[PDB]
Amino acid sequence: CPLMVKVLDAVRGSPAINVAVHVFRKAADDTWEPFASGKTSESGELHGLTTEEEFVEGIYKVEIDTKSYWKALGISPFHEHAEVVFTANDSGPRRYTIAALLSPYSYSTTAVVTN
Amino acid sequence: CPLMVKVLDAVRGSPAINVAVHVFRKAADDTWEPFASGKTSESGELHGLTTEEEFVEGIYKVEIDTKSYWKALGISPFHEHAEVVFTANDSGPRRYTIAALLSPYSYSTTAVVT
Amino acid sequence: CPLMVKVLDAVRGSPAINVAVHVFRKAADDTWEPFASGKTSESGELHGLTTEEEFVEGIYKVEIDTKSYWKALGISPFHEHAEVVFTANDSGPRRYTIAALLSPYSYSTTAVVT
Amino acid sequence: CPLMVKVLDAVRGSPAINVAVHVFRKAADDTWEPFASGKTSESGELHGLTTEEEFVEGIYKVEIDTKSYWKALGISPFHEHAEVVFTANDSGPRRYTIAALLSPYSYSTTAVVTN
Ligand SMILES: Oc1c(Cl)cc(-c2ccc(Cl)c(Cl)c2Cl)cc1Cl
Ligand SMILES: Oc1c(Cl)cc(-c2ccc(Cl)c(Cl)c2Cl)cc1Cl
Repeated sequence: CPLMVKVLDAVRGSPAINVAVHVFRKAADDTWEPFASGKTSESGELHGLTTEEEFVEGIYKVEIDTKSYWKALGISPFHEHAEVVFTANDSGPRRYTIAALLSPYSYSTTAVVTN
Repeated sequence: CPLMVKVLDAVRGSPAINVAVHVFRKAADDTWEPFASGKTSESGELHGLTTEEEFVEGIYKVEIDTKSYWKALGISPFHEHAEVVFTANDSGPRRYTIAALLSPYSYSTTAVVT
Repeated sequence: CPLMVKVLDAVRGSPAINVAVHVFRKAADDTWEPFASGKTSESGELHGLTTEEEFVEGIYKVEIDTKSYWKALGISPFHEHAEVVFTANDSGPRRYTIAALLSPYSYSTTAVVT
Repeated sequence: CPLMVKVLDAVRGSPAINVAVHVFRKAADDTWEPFASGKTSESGELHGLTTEEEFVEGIYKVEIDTKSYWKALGISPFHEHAEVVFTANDSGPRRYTIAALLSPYSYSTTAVVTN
């Protein structure tokens, strides 16, 4: 599992459950093509987005649909979504964990990259 | 000044200076049009991006070129850039401050709307 | 102004106003002595805590009463307060800005030393 | 396992390994008494600090020795340590995960609290 997303809710002190996540890969022309998508589980995690074989070198965008999340909670948040754009696997296969911490007007994102 | 950006460096404990910032507005056809751009100053701030007249309701993207910033410091960064996408909503008089706190493998962004 | 505190509210996207802040210096015998205190202003800032003459090298603790802040907003917080403990080091002319970004179950603090 | 600590390094994009963590409990007089201590593992996690039986209601302070961590890496950091002070178990036993994200001049801490 080379690409994992973990999302926490800083207002409730809990995992952010059912957050939609879309991943895109920058194509040979500089259009973002859809790559994978999913929703966080009860633990706020999203696994199984892709495989080592499919997860080739490139620039990827992970888009976390934070707006829908906060709206469903009755909070009107600032951001449309949180997005994380990174070059992946440019010197060999790595495992990427993209973690995000969400508040209505703020989010933080961190990457843990393992060999 | 309806839109201000402030960028801090969490590694050195200093403003992030000379960081390129590009602002885009979403156009009618799903597409991002250049709207404003600048480089953060010595205090890590960027002002005078736009005016109240010009800054109408819409979806905006603030793109902070964090990669070049870290590269200049000889530190290999994770992100291609930091992006902040938000709807400017205009109901009442509103100043938007977009602040980013930069680390090589992490960033945080917060909006202060006053 | 050698020491400044700024507190932001990540839930409402606003300065955190009227937040009590207490600053302590570590004394000779391992113990924390009151040093300065105040309440953040309408811009979520606290200035004039101390002077250059008084702010000597030492270990300082900045305690931000985040609990009362959230309680006033009817939101149950996790932390008793936020604490920031650092050595003031004085080598060269230095202003310390301590910024805190508050959420009910999380906070971030960063230091800007310029 | 009612109290867990997870520590990440935002400079290296990796878990923060071998970070010393001391936990204190506020005593019947308002002195912090030592409660538990340990070091983060290779995954940046610290488990087994305490048991449900021992982890009674009270105010706890988790102190993360960030200074030693950064010094061992040749970075001179700002903070002496990161500390998280919270009331625990005041309406029944909960499981607490204290997560911290470390940079030389900044850290963030979040709590995930589960039933
Ligand atoms: O800011 C944070 C961010 Cl963005 C993520 C985490 C975090 C907490 C628990 C886990 Cl298990 C992981 Cl992977 C992360 Cl990255 C913790 C903090 Cl304090
Ligand atoms: O995480 C933070 C972020 Cl994203 C921003 C700031 C911050 C520091 C100084 C200033 Cl002047 C401002 Cl407006 C901000 Cl929002 C402080 C922290 Cl701790």
